[PDB]
Order: sequence, then C-alpha cells, then structure tokens
Amino acid sequence: AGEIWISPQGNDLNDGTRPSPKATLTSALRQAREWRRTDDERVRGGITICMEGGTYALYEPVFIRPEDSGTEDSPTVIRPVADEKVVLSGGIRIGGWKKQGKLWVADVPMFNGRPLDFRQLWVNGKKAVRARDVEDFEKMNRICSVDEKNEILYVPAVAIRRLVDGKGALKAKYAEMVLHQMWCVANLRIRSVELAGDSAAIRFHQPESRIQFEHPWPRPMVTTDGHNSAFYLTNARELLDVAGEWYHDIDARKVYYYPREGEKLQDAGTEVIVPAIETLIQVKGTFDRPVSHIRFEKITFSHTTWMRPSEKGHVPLQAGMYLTDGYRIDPKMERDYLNHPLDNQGWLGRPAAAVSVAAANQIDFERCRFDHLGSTGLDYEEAVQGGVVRGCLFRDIAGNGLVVGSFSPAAHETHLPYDPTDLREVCAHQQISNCYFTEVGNEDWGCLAILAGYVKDINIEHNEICEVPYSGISLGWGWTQTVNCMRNNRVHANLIHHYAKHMYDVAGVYTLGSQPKSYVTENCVHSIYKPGYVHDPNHWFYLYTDEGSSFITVRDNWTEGEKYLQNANGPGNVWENNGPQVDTVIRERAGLEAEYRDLK
Ligand SMILES: [Ca+2]
Repeated sequence: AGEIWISPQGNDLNDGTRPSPKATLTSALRQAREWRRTDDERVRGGITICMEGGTYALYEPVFIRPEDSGTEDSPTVIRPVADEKVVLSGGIRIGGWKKQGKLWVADVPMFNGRPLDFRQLWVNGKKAVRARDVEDFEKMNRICSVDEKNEILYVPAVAIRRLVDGKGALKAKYAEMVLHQMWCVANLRIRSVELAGDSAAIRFHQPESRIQFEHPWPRPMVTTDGHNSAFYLTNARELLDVAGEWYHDIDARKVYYYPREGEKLQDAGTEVIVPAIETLIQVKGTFDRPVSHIRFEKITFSHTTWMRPSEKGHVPLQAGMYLTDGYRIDPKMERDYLNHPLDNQGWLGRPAAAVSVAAANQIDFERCRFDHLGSTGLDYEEAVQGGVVRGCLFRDIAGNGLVVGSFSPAAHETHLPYDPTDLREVCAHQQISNCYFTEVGNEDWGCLAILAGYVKDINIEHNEICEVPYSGISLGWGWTQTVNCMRNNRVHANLIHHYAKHMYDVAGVYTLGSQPKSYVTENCVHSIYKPGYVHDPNHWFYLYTDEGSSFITVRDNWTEGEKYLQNANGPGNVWENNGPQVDTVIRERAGLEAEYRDLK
C-alpha cells in the first residue's frame, strides 16, 4: 500500500510523504482520489492515510464520496502511525478565563463567522455539567398536572422559584425543562411561568409545545400513588452553584464555570473543549454510485454537537427519534394482517451523528473510539451493504451509541410497515462485534447502546453494554406484525448489565415488528438499575418482544431471573431455555472476546 501522511504540523501544499505531511484529512483524501483517478501505481496494494499522533480539529465534515471508493485488493485505510493516539475533533478550545468569585468566566469565540452555542462542555477530558436544579436525579421534583387544551404544565411553585423575579415572571430567558415521561425524556424550553399559589403554570416555546401536549405516547404521568413525572431544570445562570457546573449566556457570549478539584483554568495543562459541529465523517454515495472499501482503524472521534433541542425542543416517540407531528386518532385505525388497532399517528426525524454512512458497502471501523459526543456516535443510515464495526469503544455519548437502518422515512407514518420496492434502500449484512458501550444516552435517557431499526441480515454479537439509561439493544421498528423488509436478524452472545439507569419499559434486548428468521441467542443480561422516579416499578424486563414481533427465536439467554414480556406479538416466536439455569459456558462467553478485552 502507498502512504499519504498527515500531521498536526503538516501543510496541505505538501506532497504527503512522511518528511513532508499534509495538514488535513480532506487534502489527503483528495490526493488518494487523484491517485485512483490517474491509476497511479501506489494504489496497487491499497492506500493508507497515516496520521501522526495528535488532535485534528474540523470545521466541517470530511466528505468521503464514490470517487474515494477502494476495492477489496485496494482499500483506503485511515489510521494512526504506530500506536499513537489520533483524535478527530469537532470542537474548539475556550481560553481567556477570568475569576469572578467562586466562578470563572470566558468569552466564547466566534465559530465559522458566527456566535457559537453548545450543550456540552469538557474539561481535561471530563464532561462538565450543564447547570441544573438538582445534582442527584433521585431528588427531582414531580409535576402536578397537565392542561393539554391550554398547553400548560403545572408543577410545584417551589421547584421554579429560582427562575422567576420578584413579580413571579420568568427571569431565566433560555431555561429548559427536561421531563421524564414513561420511556422517553422530552426537552421543553420554557417560555413563561405564572405563579398559581402552591403550583406554577409552565408554558413552553414552539415548535415543541404543540407536539408535547398533543402526542399521546409517551405522555406525562399524573397519578394518585406517587408516580408523577419527574423533571429537572437546566440552562440558567441561577442554577449554577456546585463544582463542575457551567452556563453559557448566549446574549452576552460568555460562559461561566465552577471549576473542580485540580482544574486550573489559567494554566495551559487545563483544556476546556466545547463542541462546534455535528458530524466529523460523512461517508455518502448514491444508490447507483455507492462508496466502498473504506476502513477507519484506531481513530478517536470526539466533540460533536447537536443543537436541535436548543432550537426546536425535543419530543421523541422512542429511541431518541424526535416527533415532527404526532397525535391521537379516534376512531382507532383498524389494520390488516391481525394487527392491533392503532390509536395514534406519528412522523419522526433522525438525530445527528459523529460518523454517518449512507449508500455504501464494505465500510469498516476497527478499534475506533467514539468518545465525548453530543448526539449519535456511529450511524449506518441507509443503503449500506455489509461493514464490520469491531473492537470499537463508545463512551460519553449524549444519545444513541450505534444506530443502523430506517426508523421510517420522514414522510412515512412510523407504524406503517416499511418495505421499499427499491430494496437497495434497506441496510443489510452489518456486523457489529466486540464493541464496548458505556455511559451512552447520558443526556437523552430514551437512547440505546445499539439501536437497529428496520434492518436485515444484521449480526450483533459479543458486544458488552453497561451504564445506560434504558434498553441495551433494540432491534426492529414499526409496531406491526405485517411482514416487511426485515429478516435474518441476529443478536447473539452480548453482555448487558447496569441498564435502565433512568427509564423503565425496558429490557436488555428489546424487539419490535415482524422479523422472519431472526435470533436472540446466548446473551447474558443482569443487574438492572432501580431508579426511584420511574413510571411503574415493575415494568422492567431482561428480554422483551414488543408489538409486532414475529418469527424470532429467543433461546439460551442467561438472565438473572425469569422476567420477560411478549406484548402484542405476531406469530412464530420461539421462547426456549432463558434464565439463570442456562449453561455457565454460555453465561461466561457472552460479551467481549479475549482479543478485544483491552477495551476495558
Ligand atoms: Ca445546580
């Protein structure tokens, strides 16, 4: 393989030899593209883009396109030299910190010619806390009631007193409520507060308010037995009061931080990073002209943003997929093929990802690290054939770790079966193995470690998942027993524990929709969390086949106890030998294999 070198001290006018390296991946890919176009002999055995140890900051995604395609004998591989660490960062450094009491304050610089805002902030590789009302979520306040007709949320007056002035009017201009509702959270930006004696009338901004109040599922819990929806409050100067909290004042363009033990903001050995762009690598072809035979190896991807919740709120249906329109229907819709009557209509959007792959084949990630991210880690979006995601770490991710396939096209109501005529559209034959997921969904608690929607021939095996807010692995979509594109899906020998940290209606492995000849086998699930603010404390499981699930063999899974749910399933699922009696050999070989345990 011929080599093209990049360095943090390189220059894009250089020829890309090791003594004279490029400065950017964009320039280095362009040179590789030119070698392939002109049949340069250095292409013969592949092209390896070798990157010197360091951080490479991006102001726009790297666009890997059909003309970048390798072949099986001549792949393009992008990797560090030796065992040096390479970070592709979508963030920028904040300096010029001045002391102002217990807090420090800094001007937020311009990014790509405009004011920058952000929802995450990292200090020496350690995520800081966007300022909120309570530290311990077990201490969240609960709501009092919902007025749907008027779009009002009533909560205890004591909960919001720090956000109002002497006259009971909202004083925290951009304050946000994060509302726990059944199996999702919603991000709802506060427009106004009106004190109503012991209660406070909370109104929210558009566009989220309309969608929040009219969508039926999930919806806020208002109960007589102490299970009302919890919420917390964030994004307000008035809530910044403990070490590690920050608030960014967008009107002043200043950011305030309460430093933690050993953080020395005026020293150069202390790095404050904020995220600036959504997507670092965009692998994108067309269905006729796919991108192919690209491998990323040992690359760290970091510091991506996603500002949609700050701009439009965030009212997801499930798995972090936000509703663009969602309402109750009466009478219910009657459906074909023995489907249960449907009481709602929903259309969805897809969160941004650090790395996206669409219209491609044989796009591999080997021992990459997805670390410090504001939305999704890795997203195999559409029309991808194959690809091996193996040995990767996913950690400190606000949303889903790894996303594959369709959650219904934007215009396609999300309970109607998805089965496109153009079969090229459907993600098929992905292999996701020996990856470790921890501390994902750490903002959007409705998110998963591995979220595969409408896919076919997927193989999810020997992964380990822990410390996640909700389910571990979710496979399928559509809430329908109508036979569709899905078939041949496998979830095998994964290890899932310390899940459902925040959300119930949950399992270690969860399925939706009809999936001919699919398999959930030899997994190991244990040690579920028991949070105090969940909607119903018994509504948790180790393994859970949800509406439509059909033709799935659920067999030989070691689980801590027998606690399973089959809700509104279709036919032909086989449940056999699941539980604590499963052979020890199966129990113990679940998760990372010996070769990849250095991920921990
Ligand atoms: Ca606080």
